[PDB]
Amino acid sequence: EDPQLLVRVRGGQLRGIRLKAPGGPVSAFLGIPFAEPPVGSRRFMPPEPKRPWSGVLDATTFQNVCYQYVDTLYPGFEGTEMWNPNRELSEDCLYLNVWTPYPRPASPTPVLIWIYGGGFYSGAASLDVYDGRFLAQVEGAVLVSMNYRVGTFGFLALPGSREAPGNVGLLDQRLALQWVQENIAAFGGDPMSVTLFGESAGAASVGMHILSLPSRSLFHRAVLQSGTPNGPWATVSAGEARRRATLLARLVGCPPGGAGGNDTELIACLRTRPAQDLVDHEWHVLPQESIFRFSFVPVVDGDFLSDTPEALINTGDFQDLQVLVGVVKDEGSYFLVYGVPGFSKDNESLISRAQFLAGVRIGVPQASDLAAEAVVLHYTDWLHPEDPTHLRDAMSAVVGDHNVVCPVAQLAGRLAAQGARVYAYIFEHRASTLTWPLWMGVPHGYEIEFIFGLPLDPSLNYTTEERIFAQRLMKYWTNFARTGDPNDPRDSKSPQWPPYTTAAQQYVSLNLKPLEVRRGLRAQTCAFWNRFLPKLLSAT
Amino acid sequence: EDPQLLVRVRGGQLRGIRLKAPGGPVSAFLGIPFAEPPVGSRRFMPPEPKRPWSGVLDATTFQNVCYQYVDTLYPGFEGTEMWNPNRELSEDCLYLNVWTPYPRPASPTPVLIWIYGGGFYSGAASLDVYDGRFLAQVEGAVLVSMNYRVGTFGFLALPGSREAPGNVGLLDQRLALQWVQENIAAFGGDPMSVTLFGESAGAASVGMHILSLPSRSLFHRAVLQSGTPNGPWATVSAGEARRRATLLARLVGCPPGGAGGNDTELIACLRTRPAQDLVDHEWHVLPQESIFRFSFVPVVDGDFLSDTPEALINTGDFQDLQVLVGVVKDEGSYFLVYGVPGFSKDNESLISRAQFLAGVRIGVPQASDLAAEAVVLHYTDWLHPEDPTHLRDAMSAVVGDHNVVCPVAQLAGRLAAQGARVYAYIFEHRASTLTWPLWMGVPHGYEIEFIFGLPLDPSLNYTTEERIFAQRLMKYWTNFARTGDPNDPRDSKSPQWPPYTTAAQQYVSLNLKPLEVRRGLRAQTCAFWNRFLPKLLSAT
Ligand SMILES: Nc1c2c(nc3cc(Cl)ccc13)C[C@H]1C=C(CCCCn3cc(CO)nn3)C[C@@H]2C1
Ligand SMILES: Nc1c2c(nc3cc(Cl)ccc13)C[C@H]1C=C(CCCCn3cc(CO)nn3)C[C@@H]2C1
Ligand SMILES: [Cl-]
Ligand SMILES: [Cl-]
Ligand SMILES: [Cl-]
Repeated sequence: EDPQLLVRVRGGQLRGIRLKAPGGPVSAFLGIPFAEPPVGSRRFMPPEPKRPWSGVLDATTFQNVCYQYVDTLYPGFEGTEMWNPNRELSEDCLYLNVWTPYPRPASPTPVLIWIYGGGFYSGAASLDVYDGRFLAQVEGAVLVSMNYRVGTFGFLALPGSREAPGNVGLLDQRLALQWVQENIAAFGGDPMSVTLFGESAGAASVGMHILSLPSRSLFHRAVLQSGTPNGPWATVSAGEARRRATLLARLVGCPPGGAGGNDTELIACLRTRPAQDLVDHEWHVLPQESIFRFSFVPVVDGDFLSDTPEALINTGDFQDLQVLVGVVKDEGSYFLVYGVPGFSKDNESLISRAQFLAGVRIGVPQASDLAAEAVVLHYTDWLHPEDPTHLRDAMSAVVGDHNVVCPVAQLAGRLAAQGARVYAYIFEHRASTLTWPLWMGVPHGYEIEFIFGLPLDPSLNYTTEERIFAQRLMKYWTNFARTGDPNDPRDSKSPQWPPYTTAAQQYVSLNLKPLEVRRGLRAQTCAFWNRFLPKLLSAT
Repeated sequence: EDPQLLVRVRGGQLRGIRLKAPGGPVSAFLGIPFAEPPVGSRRFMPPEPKRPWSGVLDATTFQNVCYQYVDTLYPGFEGTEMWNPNRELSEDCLYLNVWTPYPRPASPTPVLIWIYGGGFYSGAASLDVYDGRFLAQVEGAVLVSMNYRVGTFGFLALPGSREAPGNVGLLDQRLALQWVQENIAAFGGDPMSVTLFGESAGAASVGMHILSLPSRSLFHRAVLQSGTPNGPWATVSAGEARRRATLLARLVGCPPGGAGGNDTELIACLRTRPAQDLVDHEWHVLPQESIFRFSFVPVVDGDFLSDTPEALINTGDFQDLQVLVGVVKDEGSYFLVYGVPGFSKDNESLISRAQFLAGVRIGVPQASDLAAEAVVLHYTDWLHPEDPTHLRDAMSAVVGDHNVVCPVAQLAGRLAAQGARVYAYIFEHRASTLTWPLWMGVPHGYEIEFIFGLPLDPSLNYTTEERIFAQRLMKYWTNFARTGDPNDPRDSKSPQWPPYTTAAQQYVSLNLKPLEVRRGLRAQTCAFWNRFLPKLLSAT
């Protein structure tokens, strides 16, 4: 028995597996359970702390993926399939993962926690691109990641019921976080240096921990990659949530025979439905044809979030908060091929003007005709109104600016203005090994592999500079994790990454070239989306 | 008694005068009556053709200027004073002026008819900048210009009434146009080739002639400099004319003293008022705090204007028409000094953000709160929103774009779409002798002295390049008058001035360098004022 690979946590004993990162060893504790499995009558309920077990629990592989819809967009293609579940689907899925260096470190080392995204309807911590060997090996970090319930299981809500209260997916994350307070010391990590980081819904989730009081004392610093809690997709109102829950139920059994008294009678019936029945109907509840909108997402309940994220980033006190936030170069491109007519990976998607107008209604489902028109106005080249290249790229900026870029800038701006230290970036590097067309640029989420150090592992066939690049990234992230500043703490010329400020609006390019400072993250456009358009949507 | 200075026209005989241009003599016949004096009971009435006279009418000097408001912005300043009346004010003012080569030309010469501007409230054909002797001597042109009634005298309307039908200043112009058909042959001009040109309200009037059938038959080609019949200031509805006319009456004591009367009674009361009382009250009737809005302008009466200029341009057939239109570099600057707080000729006029926002409301008086916010959204630099140099230039562009540039762009595009040959330009040269400050650039009106060839008079102190440049401009205009193309025909390698078309949106810049071809006349911004803002303003 290897004493490194065996740890005791408050619930009992665990056995890790020794892992061979390309520059030496690491200890992995995979599949540690942090909650009672939320099944049977616990479906839709807040998670409960895992009861203590006896014996030695085998922590040597990834546990089940939380039950979820699986995209069938391009069956067979690694571009999409790299993102699909890689373990069996199960409602029994509340498990986290821990990576420490081998051997267990020196003194209390800074802790990174990953929260995966996927529109709150998909994702798994067990994915290749989220493998924490490298950050732990190469930078001596303790890297934690958890599974949390998605779709209906995590976010179906009958607001104000005891029984399907909403936001239980975030409660899952909050429980994994509490577990790190209580247990990470045992692996080397430091409970007083905890940094969150996530991408998409993962970032929106980090956002939400920033915004929810009971979460604040469980972490110190935060990274939001390509996603924010404010913005058009990451929350719904209590009333739209009830509408969606009630309609979902009605379509499966639920309650039986048009009966509408007890919300708990409604939920009891839903708990009798096979998991696949729920997933089978989850898309049917959206209110219009759209993209970048998801059926079951965090709800503004007056509870986990005491007001909307918009209201809560305006009025917050954020003195003691260091944050790092950014976007990739082409946030919008995946979304088009996913759900706007005219866009594919197989041709190169030079659309007509009609397609672009139709695309704007799909990309901006909440828009009235006048709002839709405002959007067309800003994004059209009135000199070349039908240049199919311009149209294609424009349609991509609409979706990416509306959903990601501008809410990131809004977030950066409000946090800076309310006392936070904020660093911002834009990721413009396109991987040599990417298999999506050139027209798609750097799409949503293809910075993850470089933050995670995957271009290390040389059997992946990442170029030599991609490798150096990855190491820079890993430095910035872990630097930020340690200090609240991604800059090298004594570095002779690099240069600096300055804080983002409302006054100067500085943010850095992240590519193969050295760090370049820029000013105004799509400033004119974000003024359109963040100040003007809301005024025009309401009143219209 | 030169047989060259003596002429018989339908009404009788006239004697003109031999004048020295720089390059040789010209013949001028100034002060020719083309209508019966519109005084006494003829105030506000359509003009009547001048009755035949006997003897030789002395046509050797300019006649009285139509009654009008005299501007007092900078008393004693040359820059403002070159525009003011230079003969006595009088209601007896319907006179025209002809300039031809001396001796009178041997072949029928293309005729150029100039219509001055002045916001429909000021102007005279006798200003030094409207002197036809250069075009006559250098290009062999027959140049005509008329006085037409301005302000209340020309545009006070009780629409539907007999005694004040409206548009009577347009009718003054039309009668001068008829007089040209009937009589120009006697001076050597060709009535089969008549080109109208005008600036500002002069240009708006030219466009109104294009759009009114009884005017169309009297001319062949038109030139519009910095004004258009469509747009926010050139016309008013019948309702608003009636409300302004009735208010003016009330202010000068016309019910008399009691109620609101017949139209007949109100007009007869107005006719008893001295001219200066009417001039004195004409600004009193404007509805809002504004710039670039005038009290008494052409009314949409369903007679002269059978529908709005906007409607008429969207639906006419303009196949037989050639038009040359364009703008100066800084259309709005003068208006800022006239009426927007923060702007002055005596300093650089750097303004604060609050001033820019107040300015937008003055410059776009019809705008609702949200419409004004759209303007501010468009023109703010969101990276440097308080930059005072930027704000000052923005404030100028808002006013220039809204009132002149964009309405010009709309006319050029509608006319080209409906089959007109169109040429468009931007005049970018700042007179070496200009006395307005640098920040004002090339203001409204300041291309006129170049078109009319004033730089050819070496006592005015323009540079040599200015003289070369005036020569070029005169050729373009007279080439256009002769053929409907401003290009030099027996020539090549100039460059060419291509027609403005809706696909390519080509226009040229006119300055000391050779013609540069540019594409899209403020395209992004004009799509804003011309397509989006009306929808927003009507939805709001
Ligand atoms: N599956 C992907 C993910 C990511 N990026 C991908 C990029 C490409 Cl080119 C292809 C697939 C991707 C990043 C993370 C975010 C998601 C959410 C994907 C949402 C797709 N979607 C569904 C809808 C509903 O109409 N709208 N958009 C899912 C996952 C994690
Ligand atoms: N008097 C001027 C004219 C011209 N350009 C001038 C430029 C400068 Cl910088 C100074 C005076 C100018 C060109 C022609 C047009 C006019 C109309 C002036 C309208 C001013 N105004 C008054 C109002 C009332 O709010 N709004 N704008 C008047 C006249 C002919
Ligand atoms: Cl830059
Ligand atoms: Cl003289
Ligand atoms: Cl004089």
